[PDB]
Amino acid sequence: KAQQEERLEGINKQFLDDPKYSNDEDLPSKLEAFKVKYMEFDLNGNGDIDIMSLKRMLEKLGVPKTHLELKRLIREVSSGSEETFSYSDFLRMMLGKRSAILRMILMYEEK
Ligand SMILES: [Ca+2]
Repeated sequence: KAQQEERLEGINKQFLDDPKYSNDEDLPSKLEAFKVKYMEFDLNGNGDIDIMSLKRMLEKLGVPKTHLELKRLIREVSSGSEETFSYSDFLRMMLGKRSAILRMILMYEEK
């Protein structure tokens, strides 16, 4: 919805002021594209990907992980609980070295 998107945009703006990313000339464009994609996931009423949803996706992609294993994984990359993969967690994971820009083709789907 519109509110869900403004929230993510709010987080993007948050990231557009964070120094650890000011050095990326594509950050603005990346954030818009990651926002769109994130909007496609099965999110909870709080706008996050809960661990159960994450487990389902990883199993469907052929890379199964146990509940505990994902908690342990999420805990190390998240700023929130080990039971949620938030949009910001999503961003921190995806962003970084401009060479990581190539990873974005994983989202590409021909129309
Ligand atoms: Ca979390």
